[PDB]
Amino acid sequence: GSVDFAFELRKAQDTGKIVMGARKSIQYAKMGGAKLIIVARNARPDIKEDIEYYARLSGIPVYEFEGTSVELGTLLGRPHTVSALAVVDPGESRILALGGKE
Repeated sequence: GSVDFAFELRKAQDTGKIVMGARKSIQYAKMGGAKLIIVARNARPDIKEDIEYYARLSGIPVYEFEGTSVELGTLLGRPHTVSALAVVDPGESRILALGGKE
């Protein structure tokens, strides 16, 4: 009960729509309209700079995951080191609060 990233993220997965991967997420940044896009801090700069820029120009709010892709994969349930995840539809989740306020 303290704007828990994990709770909101799994809740978004349950009562929303979350894209998990890296290249797939870039496509949403390029020409999509995802409410929030999250990228792991320990993700490859090629991936991060590409997504962060593409999303930013599209006006898609990016959030930096406080961890590595391995931890991210473990949290969501992707046993392939998920580099980036797109919170396209958060739903009940207010995870966008972390990546949608400045």
